[PDB]
Amino acid sequence: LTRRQQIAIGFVLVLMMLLTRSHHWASIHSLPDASWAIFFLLGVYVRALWVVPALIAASVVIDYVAITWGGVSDFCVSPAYWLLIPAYLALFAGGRFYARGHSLGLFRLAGVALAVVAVAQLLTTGGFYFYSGRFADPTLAGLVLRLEKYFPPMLGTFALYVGLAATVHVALAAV
Ligand code: B12
Ligand SMILES: CCCCCCCCCO[C@@H]1O[C@H](CO)[C@@H](O)[C@H](O)[C@H]1O
Ligand SMILES: CCCCCCCCCO[C@@H]1O[C@H](CO)[C@@H](O)[C@H](O)[C@H]1O
Ligand SMILES: CCCCCCCCCO[C@@H]1O[C@H](CO)[C@@H](O)[C@H](O)[C@H]1O
Ligand SMILES: CCCCCCCCCO[C@@H]1O[C@H](CO)[C@@H](O)[C@H](O)[C@H]1O
Ligand SMILES: CCCCCCCCCO[C@@H]1O[C@H](CO)[C@@H](O)[C@H](O)[C@H]1O
Repeated sequence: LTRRQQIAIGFVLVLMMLLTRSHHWASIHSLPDASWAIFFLLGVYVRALWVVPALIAASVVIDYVAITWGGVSDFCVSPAYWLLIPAYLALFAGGRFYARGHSLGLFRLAGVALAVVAVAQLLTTGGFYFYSGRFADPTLAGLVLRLEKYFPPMLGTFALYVGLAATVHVALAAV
């Protein structure tokens, strides 16, 4: 890939974040947050390590703007916010791990996705419940009710985007 193709890819990833990080799952009007799939897909495909911290930086300034200027609720922003970072890293590591084996991969992909997203969900949903300070008496039961509610739609968002990456790749492979 030329420098130009790299810049193009870079901008399309930042733009995707820009356009989707205000929706955790799909609505009639809007695309859901591509962020979790992106970090996973960076794990799968992109060797350069520096891209991950760069794309984290982008996510953070995007959230700040969305809320400061874009009129988006700041409900979700709290001391627990930084727990996004280990979730992003877990997803990236997930994609690295999936690429290591099977260097056919599909039923293996599903199992890897479910596990790696579950780690991200614990860190984020669990981080928020336990450390946002918006919950006076957080319990294990309470944690699990919330994982049960949020995991399916956020997993579906992830599978939407990773699904498409897969079908793009298999296509391009033929081509
Ligand atoms: C709603 C929401 C939003 C809304 C804004 C808030 C709002 N509109 O109230 C939107 C979509 C705008 C939003 C945006 C963001 N969000 Co938000 N958001 C959520 C969500 C889905 C719920 C908030 C919540 O927990 N409220 C607290 C109460 C109301 O809900 P609860 O604790 O679960 O309890 C109630 C429900 O379970 C309800 N209930 C029980 N059963 C049932 C059944 C039904 C049918 C219903 C409807 C309700 C219901 O009753 C309970 C009352 O005790 C959570 C999901 C999650 N927790 O994983 C993320 C979450 C809080 N958001 C998060 C983040 C980070 C963001 C962003 C800052 C960036 C991002 N995309 O990651 C952006 C904003 C910046 C930007 N735009 O660029 C993270 C926080 C991560 C962390 N702290 O480490 C979370 C935890 C998502 C995640 N798993 O990553 N978000
Ligand atoms: C939003 C704008 C996007 C900017 C993208 C252009 C810069 C690309 C840098 O190249 C990357 O540098 C790695 C460093 O380790 C190398 O391994 C490898 O050459 C490549 O992956
Ligand atoms: C959302 C992240 C998107 C990044 C896509 C650009 C990186 C290009 C990937 O190059 C190589 O391509 C082969 C087939 O495409 C892969 O098998 C290989 O593992 C990968 O390293
Ligand atoms: C701010 C985020 C920037 C993200 C931009 C990612 C650019 C893609 C990385 O470069 C390319 O990666 C392929 C797989 O590693 C290599 O096949 C190719 O030779 C290399 O040039
Ligand atoms: C059930 C999921 C558990 C997640 C593991 C908790 C990590 C350590 C707890 O410290 C947390 O560290 C974050 C950054 O270091 C801060 O954002 C947060 O305020 C702080 O309390
Ligand atoms: C039966 C398997 C063992 C469950 C693990 C023990 C922790 C407490 C369980 O939390 C509860 O789990 C229910 C399903 O088990 C959910 O429907 C409910 O919303 C949730 O709050």
